[PDB]
Amino acid sequence: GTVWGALGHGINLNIPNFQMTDDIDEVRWERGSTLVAEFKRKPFLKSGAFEILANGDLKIKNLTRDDSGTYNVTVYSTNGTRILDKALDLRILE
Amino acid sequence: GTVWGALGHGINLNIPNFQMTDDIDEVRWERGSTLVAEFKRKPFLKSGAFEILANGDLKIKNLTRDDSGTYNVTVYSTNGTRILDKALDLRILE
Repeated sequence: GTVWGALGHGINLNIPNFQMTDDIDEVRWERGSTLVAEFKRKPFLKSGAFEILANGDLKIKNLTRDDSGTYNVTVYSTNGTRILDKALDLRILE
Repeated sequence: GTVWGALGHGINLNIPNFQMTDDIDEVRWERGSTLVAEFKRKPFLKSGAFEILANGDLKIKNLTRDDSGTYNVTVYSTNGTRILDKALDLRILE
């Protein structure tokens, strides 16, 4: 579809034939290679072997030798400021 | 510094000296170049000239010539299933 805007004015690009519900995890808007806006309710998780807790802690379900190594955590405040950055060396008893 | 895990057991990597408050936008866990987990409350927005509405529509606040072109929208359901993928051709009258 084609949408018309005009200089100096604002505009809302409406998602064609769609209704927002709770069964929606993400809405992504891109313009070519540019990511313009993105909404994502559930956290990103590499796999089910992991889960991020309420407090922000990382839970690893079943440890294997592959899980050892250095993990980096970064925390950003509501305004985007990087308030924390720590490296956590996870070693595994075998 | 280092946390110890045991083969076959699970573990919570605790963020060093930190308590979760409402002033936290993002918590990111990485392992090398791998993104392990990520939580982000606020949407991603290229700039203040944009905002994503509740329904998922894209609001471009002030239209300029450089805002015209094709915008691709992609919506995913809760289980990551791509439920929609449209493209709007935004043309701007000068």
